[PDB]
Amino acid sequence: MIKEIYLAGGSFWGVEGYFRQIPGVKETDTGYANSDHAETVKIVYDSSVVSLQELLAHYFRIIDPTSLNKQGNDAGRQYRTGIYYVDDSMIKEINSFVKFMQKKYSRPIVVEVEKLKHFILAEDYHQDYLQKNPGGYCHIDLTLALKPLYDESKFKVPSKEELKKSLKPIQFSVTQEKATERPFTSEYDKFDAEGIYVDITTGKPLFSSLNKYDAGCGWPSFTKAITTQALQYLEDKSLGMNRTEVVSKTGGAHLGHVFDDGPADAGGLRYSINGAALRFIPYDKMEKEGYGDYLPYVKPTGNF
Amino acid sequence: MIKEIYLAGGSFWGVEGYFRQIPGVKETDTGYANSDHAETVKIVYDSSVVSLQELLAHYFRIIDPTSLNKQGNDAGRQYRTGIYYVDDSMIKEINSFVKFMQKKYSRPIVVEVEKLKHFILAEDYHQDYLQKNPGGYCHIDLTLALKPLYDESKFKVPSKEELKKSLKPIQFSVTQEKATERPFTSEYDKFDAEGIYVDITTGKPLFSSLNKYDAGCGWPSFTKAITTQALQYLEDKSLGMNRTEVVSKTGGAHLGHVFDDGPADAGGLRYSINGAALRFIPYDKMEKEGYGDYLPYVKPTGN
Repeated sequence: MIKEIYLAGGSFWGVEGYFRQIPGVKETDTGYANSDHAETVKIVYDSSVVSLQELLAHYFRIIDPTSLNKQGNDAGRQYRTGIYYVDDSMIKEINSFVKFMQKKYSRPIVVEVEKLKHFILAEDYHQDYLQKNPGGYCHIDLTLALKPLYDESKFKVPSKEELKKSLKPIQFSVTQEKATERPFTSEYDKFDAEGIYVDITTGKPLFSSLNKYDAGCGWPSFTKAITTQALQYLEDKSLGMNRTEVVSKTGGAHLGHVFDDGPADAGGLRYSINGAALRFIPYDKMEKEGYGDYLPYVKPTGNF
Repeated sequence: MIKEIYLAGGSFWGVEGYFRQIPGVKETDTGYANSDHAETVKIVYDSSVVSLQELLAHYFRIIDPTSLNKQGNDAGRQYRTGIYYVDDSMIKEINSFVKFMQKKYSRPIVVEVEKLKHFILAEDYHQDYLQKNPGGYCHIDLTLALKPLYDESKFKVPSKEELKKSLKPIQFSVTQEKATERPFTSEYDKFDAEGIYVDITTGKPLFSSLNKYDAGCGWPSFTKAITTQALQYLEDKSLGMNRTEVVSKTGGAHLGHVFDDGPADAGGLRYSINGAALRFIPYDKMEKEGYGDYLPYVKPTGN
């Protein structure tokens, strides 16, 4: 579904410049929200591509959530940090994520969470400012939007030969030879436990149990990727058809195919992925195995 | 807020060609919805500009809601009429509007209302087909999108001199001389009855009571126009400020100004309109006075 969220993180020039580079974002607008108005960027996005969880993850990545009325050298009430909603269904998701982020800070997070009550659209001069004036001021490092959102230092790919002895034949065949496991053979087919599905070759998270559903086609099926940085798409005319191949962006390993016959309310996308290409990690064991940053993708309104 | 609705009304080439011309529509996509799929167009729109009511009004305008599995010369299950939702909050509005339209047809309406279950995006060939291929087939008259949605024959404009005898001085001043009534002086300021507000010079509907709220600035305030065909906007550098002037599209009469400090949940627009420029018509008398087509704009549910 198309959704919208309002984020105030300092000078909206950099904030818009960052989020405009993120997949799933369909429209950005700079303005003044909630006199002493905060500089805010309106974010219109497709939840089937990028989740609210990832958007808030990006948001906290480019701000100091412990700083009051000041981001970088820009000080004042117009630079206060805040997350403003127009959709009341987002309230528990937003609150849970802030509580989630608090666990990473000794100092109390001062990002305000309020219902958007006014949003005054800025002049065309301020709209796509850094696009019109590339030499413009920008505290945020815009190149970060094209860089990993999470620590991927541990998700490096082994060579061809390590994988051949480490993986089972079906695992190597699927990931390294674009093979396809036979339907209903994977343990992850009829499976609904809470947790994340990880790249069996690199350990990088690819899918969440929250997006998993029964397509009845015999393969693990998902409505979306866990992040916008997980997958890459390739034209595939194999077997005399026209299909899109799904591959790990980091790994490069073959995962499966993505179709357009998924549940329409979830975006209409069906990610058909071989179970052999995935390693399931239970929610309870996620934090201990180093996947603490991916908890909100499993439980958007989870207890933190 | 940005919202989306799915409409199946025959060959999606014409359906998309029509709705792409309607203000508030931000994105259109042709595809196959709910094997036996119906030809459907995905409509992404801004509810602050165009309401679901107007969109459904346009939809019924370009289709035969009594015809089963056939629109024009296109026959088959892929041409069946239907309205598909992904937002459950729209269900009662859609159902109410279909019941509303039934009163205009002797034969039963066969347009199906279902929750969207699948939507398969059509190839780029079928996307903006009539835009790429202007000689393409199209049952719908696309010029209708640039023509009045409702009968505007009774909304004729008098010349200045008739209005000079018909209107009160303050009504003439506001509408014909761009004057501004003093704050809190209009009866429509503190006013909350259900109905529509029409152009005092033409009788054409401009605003709905459902979109009315108290801005506390002393003037009748609205979050949006009743239709996309009601208002026209003009740059106004009056009084050394930067403002947008609101004028009747049909009349041309001055109504007021539109600001961006409105309630954000309603779209963030504040339409500040002089009460002197408006004539209020109660919901109970709307149908009797010939405004039966504008009922869903007041009461989206219940019809």
